[PDB]
Amino acid sequence: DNVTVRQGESATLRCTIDNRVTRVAWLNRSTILYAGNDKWCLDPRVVLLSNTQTQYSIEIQNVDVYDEGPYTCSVQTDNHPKTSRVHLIVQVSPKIVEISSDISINEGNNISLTCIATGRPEPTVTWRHISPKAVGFVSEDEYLEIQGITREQSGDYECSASNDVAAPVVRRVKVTVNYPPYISEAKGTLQCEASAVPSAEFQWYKDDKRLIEGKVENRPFLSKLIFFNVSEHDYGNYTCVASNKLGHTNASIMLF
Amino acid sequence: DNVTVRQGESATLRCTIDNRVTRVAWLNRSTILYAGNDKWCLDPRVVLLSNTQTQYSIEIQNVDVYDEGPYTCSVQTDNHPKTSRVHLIVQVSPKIVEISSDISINEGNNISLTCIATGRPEPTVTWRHISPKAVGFVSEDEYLEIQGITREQSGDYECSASNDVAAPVVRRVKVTVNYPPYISEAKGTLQCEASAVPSAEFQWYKDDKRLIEGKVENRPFLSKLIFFNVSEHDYGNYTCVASNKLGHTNASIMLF
Ligand SMILES: *[C@@H]1O[C@H](CO)[C@@H](O[C@@H]2O[C@H](CO)[C@@H](O[C@@H]3O[C@H](CO)[C@@H](O)[C@H](O)[C@@H]3O)[C@H](O)[C@H]2NC(C)=O)[C@H](O)[C@H]1NC(C)=O
Ligand SMILES: *[C@@H]1O[C@H](CO)[C@@H](O[C@@H]2O[C@H](CO)[C@@H](O[C@@H]3O[C@H](CO)[C@@H](O)[C@H](O)[C@@H]3O)[C@H](O)[C@H]2NC(C)=O)[C@H](O)[C@H]1NC(C)=O
Ligand SMILES: [Cl-]
Ligand SMILES: [Cl-]
Ligand SMILES: [Cl-]
Ligand SMILES: [Cl-]
Ligand SMILES: [Cl-]
Ligand SMILES: [Cl-]
Ligand SMILES: [Cl-]
Ligand SMILES: [Cl-]
Ligand SMILES: [Cl-]
Ligand SMILES: [Cl-]
Ligand SMILES: [Cl-]
Ligand SMILES: [Cl-]
Ligand SMILES: [Cl-]
Ligand SMILES: [Cl-]
Ligand SMILES: [Cl-]
Ligand SMILES: [Cl-]
Repeated sequence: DNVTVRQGESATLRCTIDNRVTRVAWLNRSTILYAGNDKWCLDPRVVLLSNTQTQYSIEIQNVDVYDEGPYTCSVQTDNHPKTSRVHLIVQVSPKIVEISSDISINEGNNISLTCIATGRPEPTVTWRHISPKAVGFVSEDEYLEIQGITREQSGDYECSASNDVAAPVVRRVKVTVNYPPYISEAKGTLQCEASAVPSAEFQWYKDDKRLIEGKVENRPFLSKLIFFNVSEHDYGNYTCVASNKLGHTNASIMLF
Repeated sequence: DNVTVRQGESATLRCTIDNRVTRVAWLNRSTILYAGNDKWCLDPRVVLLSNTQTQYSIEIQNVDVYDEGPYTCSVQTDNHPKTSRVHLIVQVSPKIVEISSDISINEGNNISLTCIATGRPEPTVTWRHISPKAVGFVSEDEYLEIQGITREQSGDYECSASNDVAAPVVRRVKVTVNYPPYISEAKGTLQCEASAVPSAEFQWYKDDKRLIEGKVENRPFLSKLIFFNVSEHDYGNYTCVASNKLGHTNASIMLF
C-alpha cells in the first residue's frame, strides 16, 4: 500500500490477483499505464514485469518526484469492479541551494544569515559555530541572527540540512568582525605587536620623524625596528603606531 | 668558498688551477678523496668530474649532514704549496619529532605543552590557537604554558617549525577543558538543553519519579520528553537534570 524509492531509482508496483479476475490494469490518476499486456501510456520508463494468474506488476524506472502519488490497479472480478491502490513516495537527498555569502561588519553591528535547503522530506536545517567554545547549535532554524556581535562571535558558521535521505549536507558562511587595533606587545632588537581586523598597518616614529630607510621588518600583526647597537642617536622613546580602517593606537618604547 | 645543498642532493666542489700547477688533490679533513685521478677514499659517493689544466672538481652524491664541513684542495704550484678551501653546508627540512599528546584538564588547571622540532638551521618554532578570536601566535617558543585555563582557551593548538628549507611543518595538540553542566534551554513537546564537558547525561524527574519508559529522546546536549497531550497526570513541574563527571544541575518545566 506504500512504496518508497529515492529519486533516480526504479519503483516496482505489485498487485495480487486470483482466478476470479477477468480484467486488470494499472493507472496513474486516469492516465492508463497498462491494460492487460497493452501499454497505453507513452512514458518509456514504464514496463511490465509480470501478468500471471496471481500477480500483476509494473515498474517505473528513473523515478521522478512528479511520479509521487497514488497508483490504481483496476480489475473486473466476478463481474464486480474492484480497486486496489498504492502510494508511491519519492525521496530526495537534502541540498543547500542558496546560503548567505561571506559577511564583514564592525564589532557591535548586526547580521542575519539564511540557509535555504531543499529535499523530500523538507530538511531539518541547523546552524553551528565553528569554535572551540561552541556546544550544540546556534540556531535550529533556517535563519541565524546576531545583534551586537562581538569578536568572539566571529568565525565560520555551518549550515546543515538533513532528512535522513542518505547523507546530510553542509555549507559554511565566514563572518568577519572588524575592530580597531590594540597593542599586544611593545618593548625594547626592538619590536611591537598589535591585533586588528583588518590587519594592522605599522609605522614607527622618533621625535615625530617617520624614519625612512636609507636615511623595518613588518608582518600583518608584528613590526620589528632593527638597527645596530651603540650608535648615533641611540635614544629611546620610539613610538610604535598601529593603523587601521577603524582607528589607530600606539605605544612608546625605550632602548636601555 | 661556500656551497649549500639539501640533504640527499649532490654537492659539486670546484677548484681553479692553471699551468703553474704540478700536483692537485681534494681532501676531507685529512681523508684523501682524490690525488690527481686516483681515488683514495672508499666512499662510493665521491666521483671525479674534471681534471683539466684550469679546473679540478669532484662531486659528493647523496649528501649527508656528517659531510658538512671544510673541504681542502691541495696543490704544488711553482714548488710553492698552496691551499684553497670550500665549506660544504647541509640543510634539512624542518620536522616535528615529539609533540605533547592530547590533554584534558578541568577549568582552572594548568597545562604545559612542548613541541620538539629538528632541522638545519635549527627551526623557528611557534604555537598558534585554532580559534576565530586568535590573532598571531600564543607562543613564539618551543613551549606553551597556560595557567588558570578557561573554556575559551580550549581547542586545538598548532605547532609550526620553520627554517625556510622547503616547506614549514606543523602538528597539532587538542586541549579539552572540562567543566560542570549548565542549562542552556528549558521550556514546555517538552525539552531541555545543557552544555558540558564531558557531555551531559540527562535524566528527567516528576515528583522524584525517574519515569521509566513503558511504565525519552536524548542527545549529548539535548533531551526531549515526549508524550501525548491532555492525558493522565498531565501535570507540570518536570525537572530536567544534567549530570557529569564534575557536577550536576537542573531546571523545572511546566506544561500549560
Ligand atoms: C502520473 O501522473 C502525473 C500527472 O498526471 C504525471 O505528472 C507530470 O510529470 C511531468 C514529467 O514527469 C511533469 O512535467 C514537467 O513540467 C515542468 C513544469 O511544471 C517542466 O519544468 C518540466 O520540464 C516538465 O516538462 C508534470 O508537471 C507532472 N504533472 C503533475 C500534475 O504532477 C506523472 O509523470 C505520472 N507518473 C508516471 C510514472 O508517469
Ligand atoms: C668528511 O670527514 C668526516 C670525518 O672525517 C666524515 O664523517 C663521518 O661520516 C660518517 C657517515 O657519514 C658518520 O657515521 C655514522 O656514525 C653514527 C654514530 O655517530 C652512526 O649512527 C651511523 O650509522 C654511521 O655509522 C661519522 O659519525 C662521521 N664523523 C664525523 C666526525 O663527522 C664525512 O663522512 C666525510 N665526508 C665525506 C663526503 O666523505
Ligand atoms: Cl549542498
Ligand atoms: Cl565593513
Ligand atoms: Cl568542526
Ligand atoms: Cl562551504
Ligand atoms: Cl574577528
Ligand atoms: Cl591580546
Ligand atoms: Cl592581523
Ligand atoms: Cl586596513
Ligand atoms: Cl612533522
Ligand atoms: Cl580530567
Ligand atoms: Cl586554521
Ligand atoms: Cl596533527
Ligand atoms: Cl571545552
Ligand atoms: Cl549557552
Ligand atoms: Cl555536549
Ligand atoms: Cl561524564
